[PDB]
Amino acid sequence: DIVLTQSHKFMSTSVGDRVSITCKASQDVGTAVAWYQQKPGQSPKLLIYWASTRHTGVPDRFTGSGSGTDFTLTISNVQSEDLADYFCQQYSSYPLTFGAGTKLELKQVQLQEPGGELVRPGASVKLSCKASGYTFTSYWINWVKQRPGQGLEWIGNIYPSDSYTNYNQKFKDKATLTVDKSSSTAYMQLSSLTSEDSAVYFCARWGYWGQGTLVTVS
Repeated sequence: DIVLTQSHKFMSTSVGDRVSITCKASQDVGTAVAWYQQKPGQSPKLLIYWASTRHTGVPDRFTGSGSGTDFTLTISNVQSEDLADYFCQQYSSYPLTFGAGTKLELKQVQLQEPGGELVRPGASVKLSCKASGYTFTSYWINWVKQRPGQGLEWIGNIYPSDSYTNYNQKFKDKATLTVDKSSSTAYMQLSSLTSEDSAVYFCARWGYWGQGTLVTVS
């Protein structure tokens, strides 16, 4: 299990400043690291992959660097829209892991973002993730859990084309992944739910996260 440790939980900065967010793997992850930005009530947005390749769209301001065990995301001239949560991810080996995050703050209305369902302890739910606009079978689909206040946990993934599946052994007897090529819909079933299972569950594909669904157990 590869642990990713992020420097600080909170980093105060001010417009115009240079900031450096660091992440250290507890093992060599080579150059297989990505950085994500997350604004409140929003799905993570990809900023950098392969430790230093800026993703289409991302502004110059962002630079990634690092190799093997120390990684650094640097925002040159910080801007307002840069205030957000930043996450590093390792995809060298399974299970996929993430850093706890770094909220970058300084020194509005949220309604049903996302929406979900409230279920009962011991209950079981099956979430849908409908795809559109691309060949559903050619891309792996991941499921990530996000309890408020904490980081992201990779549950597992599945290759639509042949339903090949990988599970984080932590969720081995909780989750079950399936797909329906027929309608371009991936599904995930969580069983024997408990208070700890309350969170936002995202399905994601390389470079595009779903909006997630909130599951609440009470």
